[PDB]
Amino acid sequence: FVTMPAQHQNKQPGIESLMNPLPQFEDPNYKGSEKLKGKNVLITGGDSGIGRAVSIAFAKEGANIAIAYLDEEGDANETKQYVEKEGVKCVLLPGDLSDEQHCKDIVQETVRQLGSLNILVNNVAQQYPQQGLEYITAEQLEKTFRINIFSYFHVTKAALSHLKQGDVIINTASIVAYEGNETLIDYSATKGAIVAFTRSLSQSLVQKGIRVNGVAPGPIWTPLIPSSFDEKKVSQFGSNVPMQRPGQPYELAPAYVYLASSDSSYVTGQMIHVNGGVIVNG
Amino acid sequence: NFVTMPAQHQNKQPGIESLMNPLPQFEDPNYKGSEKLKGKNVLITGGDSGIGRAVSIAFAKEGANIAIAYLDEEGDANETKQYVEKEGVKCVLLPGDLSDEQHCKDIVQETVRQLGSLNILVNNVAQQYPQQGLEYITAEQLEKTFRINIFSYFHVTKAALSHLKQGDVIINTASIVAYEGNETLIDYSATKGAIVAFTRSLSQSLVQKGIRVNGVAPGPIWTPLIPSSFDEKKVSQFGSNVPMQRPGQPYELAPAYVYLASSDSSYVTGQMIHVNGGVIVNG
Amino acid sequence: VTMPAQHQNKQPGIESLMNPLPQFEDPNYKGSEKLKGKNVLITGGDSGIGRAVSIAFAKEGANIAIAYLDEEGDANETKQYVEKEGVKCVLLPGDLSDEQHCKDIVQETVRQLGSLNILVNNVAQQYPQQGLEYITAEQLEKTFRINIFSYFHVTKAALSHLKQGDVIINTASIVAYEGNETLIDYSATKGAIVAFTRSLSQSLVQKGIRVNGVAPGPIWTPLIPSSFDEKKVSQFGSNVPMQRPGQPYELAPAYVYLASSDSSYVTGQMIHVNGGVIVNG
Amino acid sequence: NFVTMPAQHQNKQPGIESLMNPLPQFEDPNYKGSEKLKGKNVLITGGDSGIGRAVSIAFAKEGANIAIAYLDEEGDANETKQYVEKEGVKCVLLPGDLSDEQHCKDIVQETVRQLGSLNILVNNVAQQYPQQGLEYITAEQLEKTFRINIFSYFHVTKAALSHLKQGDVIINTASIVAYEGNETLIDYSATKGAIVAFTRSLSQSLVQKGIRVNGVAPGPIWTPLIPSSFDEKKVSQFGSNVPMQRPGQPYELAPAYVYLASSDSSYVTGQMIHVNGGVIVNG
Ligand SMILES: CC(=O)Cc1cc[n+]([C@@H]2O[C@H](COP(=O)([O-])OP(=O)(O)OC[C@H]3O[C@@H](n4cnc5c(N)ncnc54)[C@H](O)[C@@H]3O)[C@@H](O)[C@H]2O)cc1C(N)=O
Ligand SMILES: CC(=O)Cc1cc[n+]([C@@H]2O[C@H](COP(=O)([O-])OP(=O)(O)OC[C@H]3O[C@@H](n4cnc5c(N)ncnc54)[C@H](O)[C@@H]3O)[C@@H](O)[C@H]2O)cc1C(N)=O
Ligand SMILES: CC(=O)Cc1cc[n+]([C@@H]2O[C@H](COP(=O)([O-])OP(=O)(O)OC[C@H]3O[C@@H](n4cnc5c(N)ncnc54)[C@H](O)[C@@H]3O)[C@@H](O)[C@H]2O)cc1C(N)=O
Ligand SMILES: CC(=O)Cc1cc[n+]([C@@H]2O[C@H](COP(=O)([O-])OP(=O)(O)OC[C@H]3O[C@@H](n4cnc5c(N)ncnc54)[C@H](O)[C@@H]3O)[C@@H](O)[C@H]2O)cc1C(N)=O
Ligand SMILES: C[As](C)(=O)[O-]
Ligand SMILES: C[As](C)(=O)[O-]
Ligand SMILES: C[As](C)(=O)[O-]
Ligand SMILES: C[As](C)(=O)[O-]
Ligand SMILES: C[As](C)(=O)[O-]
Ligand SMILES: [Cl-]
Ligand SMILES: [Mg+2]
Ligand SMILES: [Mg+2]
Ligand SMILES: [Mg+2]
Ligand SMILES: [Mg+2]
Repeated sequence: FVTMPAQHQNKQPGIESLMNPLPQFEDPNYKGSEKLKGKNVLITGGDSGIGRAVSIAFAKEGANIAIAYLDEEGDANETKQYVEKEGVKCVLLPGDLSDEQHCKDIVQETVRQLGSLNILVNNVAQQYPQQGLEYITAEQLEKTFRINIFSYFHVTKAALSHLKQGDVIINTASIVAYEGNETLIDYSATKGAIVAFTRSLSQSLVQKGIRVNGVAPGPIWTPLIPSSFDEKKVSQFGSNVPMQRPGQPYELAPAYVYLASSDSSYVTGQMIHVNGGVIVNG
Repeated sequence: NFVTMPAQHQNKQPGIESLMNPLPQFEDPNYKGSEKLKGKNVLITGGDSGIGRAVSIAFAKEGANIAIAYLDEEGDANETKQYVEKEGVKCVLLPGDLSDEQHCKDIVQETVRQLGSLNILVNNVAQQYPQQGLEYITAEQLEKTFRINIFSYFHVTKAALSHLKQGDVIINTASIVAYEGNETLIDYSATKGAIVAFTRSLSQSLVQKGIRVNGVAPGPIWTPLIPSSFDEKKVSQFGSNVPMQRPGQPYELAPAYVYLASSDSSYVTGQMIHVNGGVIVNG
Repeated sequence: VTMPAQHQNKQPGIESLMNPLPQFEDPNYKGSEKLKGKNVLITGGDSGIGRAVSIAFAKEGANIAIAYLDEEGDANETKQYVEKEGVKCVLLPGDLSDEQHCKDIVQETVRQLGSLNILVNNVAQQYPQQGLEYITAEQLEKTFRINIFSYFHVTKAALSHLKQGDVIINTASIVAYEGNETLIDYSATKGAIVAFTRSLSQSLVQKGIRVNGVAPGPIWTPLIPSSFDEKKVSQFGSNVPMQRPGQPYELAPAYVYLASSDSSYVTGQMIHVNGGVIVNG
Repeated sequence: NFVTMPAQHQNKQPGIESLMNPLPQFEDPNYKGSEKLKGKNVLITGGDSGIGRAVSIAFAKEGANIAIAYLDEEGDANETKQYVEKEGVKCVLLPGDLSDEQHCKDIVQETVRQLGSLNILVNNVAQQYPQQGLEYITAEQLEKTFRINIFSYFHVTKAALSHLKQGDVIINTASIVAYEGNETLIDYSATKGAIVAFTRSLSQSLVQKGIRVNGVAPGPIWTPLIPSSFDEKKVSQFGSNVPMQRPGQPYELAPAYVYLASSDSSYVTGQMIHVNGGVIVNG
């Protein structure tokens, strides 16, 4: 079943401005209510897709946003203009998070520019579909882990110096961690690592008053998709879930708002499943 | 195990909130509504106290009209009504026994008569009778527990279906005990496991009609259910075993329900939101 | 099309009427005295999964008391396979939706076998509906009474007789984990069983009694043509990654594992035997 | 918490089993084999001690020839070879470092060369380095922990694929910590979560080739990994926290692996067997 136009992109991270149709990253009807007023946020991969929607929604809730991303300057710039439109501060932090030192630098830079750090959203990811395990090279395996899970370790480790009672960490996992994906074996393994990391870290930081939770999206129309899958696969993206459609990035943002604010003060170690109705024994 | 609350007990269940010390915090003063549920017509079973009270009030702050079903706690229901009506929305009180199938049908009929329609159903009524082991659960207790905890959810929802359309929503209150078990509430836990599966199954049934079905699994929350079911000693240490080392307050549950009841969760169905102080449940 | 299109106008179904006959026994299954001299009570042990379990348990040396509703022909056949193994077999017909009969099958099991070591709660009925609005109160209560209340009553009666080293196994279902839109009440009963297994495990762990469950996926049994329509029956089990329904004999080793001392460090768990459906297990 | 074992600790990791008091029990003398692995050749990583030794021996009793890959615990490996061959099967020892990709490939090649074929792969190697928090986990430790705990499972399995056919089987040792989390083993836990997802995805990838892929999730088992990774008092209380109030013995894990390795589990793929002393994990 065809859900989107057939399309593919040469390189990854994907570029949102090349997508047809453009992901819906903002809900026009969304009304902010100061849920994150004055909070300082760092978001990895906040330039496009889900991260773009989360940055914009956080801004509408009064948060100042530092956005880390690889090199998609056009996308990062567009996200920044939407964020600043809400009258909050926005800081752009380009660079390769597969490098430990850079993971430390983005936290240091966030604190320098915003004054402090309250909420960290680990959201960066890359994915390289392959027809079977025999087609996953050592080079691809390690690249996939270094960006998808090691960056979450290093960035969070560096943020711990700055987080205090009342602060929050949110990790973007994926439905593939729960359900498996035969063409994304290494990627699913990194998302499964993120789930266990979220559980373990929540127990580690609970007595420090820092909450740790995750969001597990299903198929969401974002740049990650046409940049990883073939056209035919892209054209059918989202037809498999019970709502029979891919999710739009704005549909993920309120889950992050919920987890980031005092609204979830009694929530830690959990996962919010936003996936069109796929039952995962959640 | 350690003290979290004052030793207290109520000799009748459903419990009366006005008799609690400290009174549960059912409202967050800092909560700012933003029309998330503007003009929506809601039916909440057990919306007179505890979590249901906090949900009724938060929904009112979001602009929803609220029909509250409850057994017989008029004092608690009238108090809840005062807070709902403070928000300028309509509140309808529906007392009566939801262990009676006909009464489950009547509350839906009455909600539609008074509010004009029904958009969001929150199944939330429950009773619990702790026992030291299975051998202390009579057939009478087993049946009573299931009739109110899960059969009412079936009967009320069933009646609600002819009134729900595309964009409507159902939320079911389950419990952490469905996921983690509780050796002293074996029948009760079984009812909560039934709700979890009911939620999963009904979500798949209604997805093509555009009706979402989700749940909330609370951990230990300070509500009338606690002193009315547990003994004084266990009450005094309630919530001490969870990683945050305190029971939750009812106002801490309301936002999960708001999320699930509004367009904010448009891509969410068949799911459970665990609000339990940090207990990992492989969620 | 996985199976021949068929339907039975009565439930519980009769295995002897099915085409093909489910494979309830594995020719190569070799016993190794895993349950030698153990006294077992299995509810719904006359056919389908229950019959496979009775036979495998007999091959492991256990004496089997089989409770079933009224399928004398199916119960008699199961009894012949059990007795072929040189162990004792007791047939206990009757309706387990009645509390007193649940107590009676336990008493009768202890009378005939001398004691009770392993209880397998496995009885079930299912009535598919196109929606919730087609489930009567009669169907709802009957489904719960047999599917979960019998599990409470039989198990409760068994507690006087179980000691350190004894075991309880509850048959749940994949539907408790994944949901089933056509079986909403049945699914709720199976979710009840999962929580019941979890809670009871923690209640009995200090008494040395283990409690675990099995969650089968689509299994070719008399429950299938007796409940589902003929074109659903013909497509049965095509929805799982193994693209076939399971045979009852494929369920039996999971029960052997959970019943014997091979699972001495396992309580409160579920073994998922479902053709590869991932359930976040 | 309370004392379950003697206070003890070992200088290096991987640990040495012959140093432990009491010696783990790796065999159940009452366990009788019944040819459940008739004519099969197995490769077990980490099969020299702890759970891996218990599995090696049980597999031998079921009729399997066993190739055991391990790091450098020659004493433990040789003792294990002795137990295996005593059951009337062949045993091949494959020492070396599985954090190296090429070595992962070589152990598979050597197994086929010496045994003739490969039918069952059991990925079971691990290392763990407890730390009081995330700030105490260096990049060096993070990468080392991943390279051996999960990348080795990728490389060994990948190399094994050209040798596996319909009816063959993969089993991956995960851990309760992927489900419950562990605050002193944040990196280890993450490798275990990766194993759970690897198992799920790989089961779906190989199901049409007729190869099943499942996992075992142990709870606290008395093995050389414990005294070599934890401090003395921690070791002394090992297992006190699960409902059975004791750690498991390695022989208590073997039958789960036998179940998954044999045609007894022909209708099982993509699953986990939780052998943990009663910890509820929403399984
Ligand atoms: C993919 C899948 O299974 C389904 C679903 C689950 C989880 N994910 C998660 O959402 C998150 C990303 O969201 P997205 O889908 O909105 O795509 P996106 O491409 O808009 O955002 C991912 C970002 O990661 C950043 N990034 C990648 N490599 C980097 C590097 N080396 N250094 C610094 N930054 C780097 C990029 O800047 C990029 O914008 C990821 O954690 C991803 O796994 C998305 C989907 C989906 N879009 O369908
Ligand atoms: C018990 C447990 O696992 C802990 C936790 C999880 C879930 N629960 C769930 O929260 C919901 C109940 O809320 P609560 O804790 O706010 O207590 P509550 O007593 O304030 O609300 C329950 C309501 O059930 C209604 N009710 C009971 N019997 C009735 C009947 N025969 N007819 C009509 N109405 C009847 C009463 O009107 C009562 O107000 C239930 O679904 C309960 O299982 C609460 C807690 C907790 N308070 O700690
Ligand atoms: C059905 C489903 O969702 C998938 C799957 C999961 C679990 N189940 C479970 O397997 C178990 C055994 O069923 P089966 O499939 O082997 O079918 P079966 O009909 O052979 O066994 C069920 C038995 O329940 C007994 N029974 C029914 N009502 C009774 C009563 N009132 N009093 C005493 N006994 C009564 C009957 O004696 C009958 O033999 C049940 O717990 C069932 O829920 C089976 C399947 C399947 N057959 O595909
Ligand atoms: C720690 C924990 O979560 C609890 C529990 C769950 C899972 N684990 C799992 O069980 C397996 C470990 O077995 P064990 O507890 O029997 O410990 P063990 O030390 O007896 O076996 C682990 C083996 O890993 C091998 N190994 C380590 N590094 C290697 C390398 N670089 N190259 C080649 N081989 C290497 C060693 O040869 C060693 O014998 C692991 O997969 C581990 O994650 C054990 C326990 C436990 N023993 O309590
Ligand atoms: C053939 As290769 C580079 O995946 O080992
Ligand atoms: C610490 As609080 C205000 O969430 O009870
Ligand atoms: C009649 As109406 C707007 O509640 O669906
Ligand atoms: C002894 As009785 C009434 O719980 O069956
Ligand atoms: C403080 As460090 C060198 O372990 O990242
Ligand atoms: Cl097999
Ligand atoms: Mg981008
Ligand atoms: Mg009340
Ligand atoms: Mg029958
Ligand atoms: Mg060793």
